[PDB]
Amino acid sequence: MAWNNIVFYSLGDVNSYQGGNVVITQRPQFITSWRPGIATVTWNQCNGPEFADGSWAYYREYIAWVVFPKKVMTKNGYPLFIEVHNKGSWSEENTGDNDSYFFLKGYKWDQRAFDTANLCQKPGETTRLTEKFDDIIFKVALPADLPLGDYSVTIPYTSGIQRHFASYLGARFKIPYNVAKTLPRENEMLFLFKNIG
Ligand SMILES: COc1ccc(O[C@@H]2O[C@H](CO)[C@H](O[C@H]3O[C@H](CO)[C@H](O)[C@H](O)[C@H]3O)[C@H](O)[C@H]2O)cc1
Repeated sequence: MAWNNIVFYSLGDVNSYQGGNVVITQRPQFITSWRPGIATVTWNQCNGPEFADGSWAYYREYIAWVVFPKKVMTKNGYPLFIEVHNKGSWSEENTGDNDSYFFLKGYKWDQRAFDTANLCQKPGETTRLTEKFDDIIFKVALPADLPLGDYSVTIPYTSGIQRHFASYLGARFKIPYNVAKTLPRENEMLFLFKNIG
């Protein structure tokens, strides 16, 4: 019987961007950099073997994801609008979604392999991801009615790699956008600024 195992390895690190003194007519800008490191399984869908013992062939399809909010609320209830300025080589998909950007990079497909492998790691299991992907540059638009004062806004987002192992050549699977949208947002960028006059 044909099988497909798909596992999402999630990266999770914290960083900050200090925007300094800002006026509502200006657009602060920050860069989201892909940070190789320890990833945690946060989702899977499997109906195949859990381990490949090196004696039989399977096929690999890997797709990196970044799911980033289009709007983030301040603690006092004002929207900050996140706008993509430079997506690099990323594929920007499902553009009609009102709440989140979906950036994908499918970099391996239809690759036959016999290497021993953990084909269906469980949520909570970890592994090192050494792959590097392109930066994404964002700009922020502040609402003109934003009250003056100090702002600290946590911008949570998801980044990670979907690994799909299959028993057959030509296998394709993309995590549904409605599932990707709700994957845990384990990365955080803390955006600090002061709205002045
Ligand atoms: C055998 O003929 C092929 C024609 C075109 C192909 O396209 C490649 O498919 C890959 C499948 O994993 C991968 O596409 C995935 O990722 C894209 C984002 O980078 C996008 O989301 C696609 O919808 C997704 O399927 C490569 O990027 C394509 O160039 C493969 C074989």
